[PDB]
Amino acid sequence: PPSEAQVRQAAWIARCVGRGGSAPLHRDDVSALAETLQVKEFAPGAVVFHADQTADGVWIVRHGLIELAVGSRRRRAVVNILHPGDVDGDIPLLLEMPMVYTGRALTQATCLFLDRQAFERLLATHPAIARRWLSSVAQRVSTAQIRLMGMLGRPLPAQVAQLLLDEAIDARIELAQRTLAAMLGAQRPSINKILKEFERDRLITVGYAVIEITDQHGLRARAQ
Ligand SMILES: [Cl-]
Repeated sequence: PPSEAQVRQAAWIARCVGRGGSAPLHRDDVSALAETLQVKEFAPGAVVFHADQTADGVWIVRHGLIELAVGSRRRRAVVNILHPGDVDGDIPLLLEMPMVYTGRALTQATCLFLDRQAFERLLATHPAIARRWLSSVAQRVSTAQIRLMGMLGRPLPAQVAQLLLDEAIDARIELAQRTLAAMLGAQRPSINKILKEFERDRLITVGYAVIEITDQHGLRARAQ
């Protein structure tokens, strides 16, 4: 199974994925680039890109969900989920680093692919796209850095509160408790105890696979 450190590392690297306002390409530009971007379709379970391999280029999700995970297929830990509009591959390429997690289609999915040659050509010939990419990279890694900074030295319950608030999409968190624990350098039983307490105080609801935030203001106060 992947070590806690491998899971922690992959999960925080996966928090630098481009999304919404932070995405490196404007939607208008993704459209204009149709003859450069390759359309790639994935059945559920199919690999988009492998861990420990150099990025073949930049991936953009057009529809479906891509799971990001570490560990062998059997002992898999999911560290993040890419939604439509999300972009990955570009920061590792800029760091000259291999991917540290595997992306697998969760649902049927379609991804646009910008190969590394096309990427280099694009930045070299379209200064406006390059300039936006620069602000995007800065925004994405700085946002991750700010989340980490804010949790240092804080008691574990406050860290879990903050992590939940930051992870939430439409007030829902669908990550495993083992992964949440690894992100905080903690053990699953510790996270579970804190989640039970938050549940008793009516801050969250913990279903089978999902945590829902039921009182955001109350949870913010626990984050300190
Ligand atoms: Cl996998």
